[PDB]
Amino acid sequence: QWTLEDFDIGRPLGKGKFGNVYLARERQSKFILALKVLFKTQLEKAGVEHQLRREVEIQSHLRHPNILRLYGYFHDATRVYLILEYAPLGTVYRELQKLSRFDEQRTATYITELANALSYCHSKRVIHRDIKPENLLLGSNGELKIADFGWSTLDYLPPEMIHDEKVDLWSLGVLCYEFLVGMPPFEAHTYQETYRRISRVEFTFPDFVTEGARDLISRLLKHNASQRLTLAEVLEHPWIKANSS
Ligand SMILES: CCCCNC(=O)c1cccc(NC(=O)CCCCCNc2ncnc3[nH]cnc23)c1
Repeated sequence: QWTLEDFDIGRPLGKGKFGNVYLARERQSKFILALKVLFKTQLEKAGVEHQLRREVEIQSHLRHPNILRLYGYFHDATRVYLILEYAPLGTVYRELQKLSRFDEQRTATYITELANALSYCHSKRVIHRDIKPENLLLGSNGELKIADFGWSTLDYLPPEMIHDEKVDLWSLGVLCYEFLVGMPPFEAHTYQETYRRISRVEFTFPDFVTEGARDLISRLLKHNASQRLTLAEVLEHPWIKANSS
């Protein structure tokens, strides 16, 4: 039975779609966490109030080092509060912008962590949609954490979304490419060109992308969703094996 006065509120972490997220301390435990505040009126205007309840119910049963932990949740009358794990090292997107690109070791390790988290949920009959780098947070140990509401931008959508269990495989291909190159593979100057690139699966590798990486990405980025390299096969990939930590 959590209440708002059980928490001391610190700095805002960022503005979002339905509200704000803050650094916070639970008063009894002195534990550092993130409190996500979502306004009910905005959820009602979008018509996602029931969707959020079902989402939060799923996440409350998910316990994996590479999925952001939901410790609990509560409401008052106008706001919905989510008690979330705090990630001290920020987003993977920000890390990518700072370095411009990741090396093979970091890329393979992130993909392994993603595949592990998605495989864990698969055994619990839980599926994920598209994955964005801004929704991947980094813990103190340098481990990636999936932090979104996709448990059940055009640049990250598969051809079928422009769909069921195989969306996340396309996402892994896009992310692996972006981690190594610094930009998503279907990046274009217009919406129409970006749409065409995705639908026709038209992407190219710069010269610095190694053959092992190219093989992994090409097996992932297929129009035929059922023929995409699966989570088990990704973890078993020669390039992943050789480069993951
Ligand atoms: C899909 C729609 C629902 C909602 N999400 C939101 O409305 C929403 C509300 C507030 C913020 C955001 N996201 C953002 O503003 C993304 C920017 C990143 C902020 C840093 N966030 C965190 N840094 C470290 N540890 C954490 N644990 C949980 N979050 C964090 C999103």
